Amino acid sequence: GLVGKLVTQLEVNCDADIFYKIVKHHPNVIPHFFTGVQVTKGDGLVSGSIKEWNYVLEGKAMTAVEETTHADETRTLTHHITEGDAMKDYKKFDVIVETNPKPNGSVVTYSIVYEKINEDSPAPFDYLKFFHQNIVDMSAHICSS
Amino acid sequence: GLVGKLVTQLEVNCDADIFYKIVKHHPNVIPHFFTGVQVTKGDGLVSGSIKEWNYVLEGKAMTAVEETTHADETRTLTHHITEGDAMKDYKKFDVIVETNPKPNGSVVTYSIVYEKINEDSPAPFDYLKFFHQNIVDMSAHICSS
Ligand SMILES: COc1ccc(Cc2nccc3cc(OC)c(OC)cc23)cc1OC
Ligand SMILES: COc1ccc(Cc2nccc3cc(OC)c(OC)cc23)cc1OC
Repeated sequence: GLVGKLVTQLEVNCDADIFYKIVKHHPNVIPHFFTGVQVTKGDGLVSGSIKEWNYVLEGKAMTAVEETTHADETRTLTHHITEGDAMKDYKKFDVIVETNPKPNGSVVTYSIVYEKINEDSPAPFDYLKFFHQNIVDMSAHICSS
Repeated sequence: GLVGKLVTQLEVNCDADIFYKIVKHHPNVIPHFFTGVQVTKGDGLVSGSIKEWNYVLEGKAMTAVEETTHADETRTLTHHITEGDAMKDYKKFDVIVETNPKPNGSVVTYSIVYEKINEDSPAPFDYLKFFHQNIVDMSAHICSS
């Protein structure tokens, strides 16, 4: 089992497009900072970012290089990791965030698409829980009106 | 975030229908046993089961009552938990296993569909990892020919 995908999906009581705009532009207790740049398309408007993150996951300090892009039409954010501690375990590591209206608020889906270096590599449950708790935190700071 | 779904999806080098038949009818190192019954449809043939499991998850002994059904046409197995330790955290807890051919072997998807009792409940990452490791183990004991 070298290629796979982990997903956390959560219902949120918020219009999909509004929630997407919140996620696209947004905890201090988790140690983290980044340096990097913004990327533009051609009309001079920012379309994404390339960031080098320094962070602490489950007590351990790590770095990652991440390129973020977005698709407003499908309310999708994509984080493509090119370098860093996670690349000791994964040949490929991408995080896709989608927000959609409930067929019925919204459903938010975080998917971690991965390919392991070898069979001794773990699947990224640590990252799934980290992103899940981050999105639960953010969502509990949002309310109607 | 009270209603959600966790997923682990893995690629396997096996025909979908064959892999489904293997999963449908299949580690001793994990402490577990069950008692219970088989369920029939009307032609007298077994269509499912109702089992009371006794097991140890992350060192802790637990019980669960599980009703399993299957859909051969869609290669889907469904495990519906009605009682047990997990129901201290979840109002609803269902595990859905799907096997499909790669649009290209197969893709196996384990989904845990849950509703928490309250916001203090955890999301079932412990169960996701347990089912993931179980399916990785099983799949590493299967080879071509
Ligand atoms: C190795 O995997 C990653 C590691 C760090 C990041 C950085 C990152 N991207 C998006 C949202 C984030 C949100 C975070 O919490 C505020 C955070 O702290 C480490 C990092 C975040 C992304 C990663 O994949 C998207
Ligand atoms: C609380 O959640 C559950 C707890 C136990 C089970 C029992 C079960 N069902 C299917 C496959 C299993 C496979 C297991 O490993 C061999 C196992 O050991 C506890 C239990 C299994 C299912 C559960 O949900 C499907």
